[PDB]
Amino acid sequence: IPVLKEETQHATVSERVTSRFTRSHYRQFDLDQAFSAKIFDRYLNLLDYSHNVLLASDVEQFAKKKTELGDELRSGKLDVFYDLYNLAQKRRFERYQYALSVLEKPMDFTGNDTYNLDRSKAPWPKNEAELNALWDSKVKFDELSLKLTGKTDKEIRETLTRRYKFAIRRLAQTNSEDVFSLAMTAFAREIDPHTNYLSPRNTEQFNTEMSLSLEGIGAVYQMDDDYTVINSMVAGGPAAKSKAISVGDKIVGVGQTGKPMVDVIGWRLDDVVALIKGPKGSKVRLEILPAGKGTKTRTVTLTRERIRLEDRAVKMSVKTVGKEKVGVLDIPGFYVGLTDDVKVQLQKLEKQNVSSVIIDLRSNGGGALTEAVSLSGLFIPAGPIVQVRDNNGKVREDSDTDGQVFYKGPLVVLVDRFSAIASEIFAAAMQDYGRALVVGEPTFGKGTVQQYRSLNRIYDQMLRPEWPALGSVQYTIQKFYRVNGGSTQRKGVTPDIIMPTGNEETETGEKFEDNALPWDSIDAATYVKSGDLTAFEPELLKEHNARIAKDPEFQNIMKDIARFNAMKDKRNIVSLNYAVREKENNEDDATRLARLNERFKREGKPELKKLDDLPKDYQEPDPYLDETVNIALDLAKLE
Repeated sequence: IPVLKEETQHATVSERVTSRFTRSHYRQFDLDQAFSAKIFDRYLNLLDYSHNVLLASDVEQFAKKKTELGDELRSGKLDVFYDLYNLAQKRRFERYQYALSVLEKPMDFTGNDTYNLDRSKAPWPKNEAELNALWDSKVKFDELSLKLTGKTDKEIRETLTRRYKFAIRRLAQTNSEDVFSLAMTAFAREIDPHTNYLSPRNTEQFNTEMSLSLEGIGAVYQMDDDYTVINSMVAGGPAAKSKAISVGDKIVGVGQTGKPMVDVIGWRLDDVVALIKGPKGSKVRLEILPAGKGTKTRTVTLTRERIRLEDRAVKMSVKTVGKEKVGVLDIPGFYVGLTDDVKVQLQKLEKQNVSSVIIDLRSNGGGALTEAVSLSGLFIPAGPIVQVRDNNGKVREDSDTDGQVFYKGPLVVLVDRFSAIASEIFAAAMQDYGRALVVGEPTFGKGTVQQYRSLNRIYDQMLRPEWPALGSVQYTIQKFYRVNGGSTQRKGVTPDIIMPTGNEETETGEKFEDNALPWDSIDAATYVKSGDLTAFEPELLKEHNARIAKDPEFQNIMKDIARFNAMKDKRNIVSLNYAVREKENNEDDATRLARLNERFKREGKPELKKLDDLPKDYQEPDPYLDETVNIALDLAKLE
């Protein structure tokens, strides 16, 4: 395999990269030895997430000088990363040699053995034997996954073999930029988890340009390990519009109209992503493992489009209970024109004489801070909305100037785990003004913005035919603050009323993220509260808690939360006993089929004969919305 080598331009990029982070990142940090040490470890974990490749012998050879990397990045002298990447690429190959062998060996799932899915805290293997034991276990796990999939012994040995060959092929497919990226990745993600190095565009982009404006599914992908994951969906992109794939789901397989389905376990991110993308109005076939460690996969077929703005658009509806009326705005995202679209929706809402109005920001990871401000100000007359703090410690206060409220009546803002930024600042501000009730779950808590700078400076193509282009940096320039003076960072907005889901722990939120910047305050801005809704909390809670206690969906929701607690201590570990696993799957299905048919009883639908039979258009009801409509009407009555 051609040995990977830093390219000439890399030197300067490193210098330029290090400049910007060191000096201009929101976070005032010391790129000292200690900092360097942590990077080193972070890089190691990139090379070998699973700590089942590198030999402990190898590790210390590089580890003894982990404090050098500060100066190394500054002087653009990066061979330490490259030598260690070239190692651990060598060793990765040793693994695949072994693993192919073990496929041949006959295998039985009769024994009571187990598999741990998190070796991130594990010991670095000490010797050949230990490697072979760990790799034996990986192969056994893969064979079983496919047996439970429903593949035959033969095709299991064939399909695993294919994957491992591609891993070897890939090993040689990678290149200098791939290494360098990864070095930057180690540096970037040690300042905070939203700082990034974005590699330049290659030939492949050029063909995108000869190709159309513009070709994707509006999901933002990254990678932990062998497995690709979704962090973000773009509002009104087909991913989001399908409502099938979600945040956190792992992608395992992609396909086209003619061709059979293609395994993407253990890839380079670029390669998985490339396979997805297609000419507009195309289709693509997608295969996902929901959440984590479900061990069951579903298929999602994406009508490839390019974002229709009416998919992007605010959607208005009017719910009714008895004779009472509740305007509902689903606002997908904080799009330009939101506040104007909203003003027009308020027009229809006054025709219909609604007694209260829900703003539904659920799974709305933001958009324009501009629009967030405008909207806040439709419900408060004039006043500050948000405090913006920059990479100089300077504070800007963004405010509404209308001395007008376009809608005066009660207001609920409904938020969840995945509500973010503009949603959070609007939700925060509605709380701080005591102008609305918040309902749902703790919000994501992303309280910072980033920006891109190009690494290209104007003189590069007068003084070079280096035209390899340089990449960009993306990094924290601002932290957002409430008008109460708390940041939304890590805590987000905590609703007045927590729906059942929000009373537990979770995998997700800015707070659970690797090295997220900590919560803090600044001094409260000066505002004119629009009312006080603390009087109303106990009767609101009392009736809310009562209603959902008698409610089938909330009852079911509770059990699945209770069950989650009861069994979640045993998540990391899976049985390698085939029949246990098949029984786990079978017990799932029974639970599921019973729960759906129960629903259909109450909905007056004909009951399901099998779970096999669920139509692939099938949508869940919305317990939270229904209940929030109720809370909204209570609130209207209370005033």
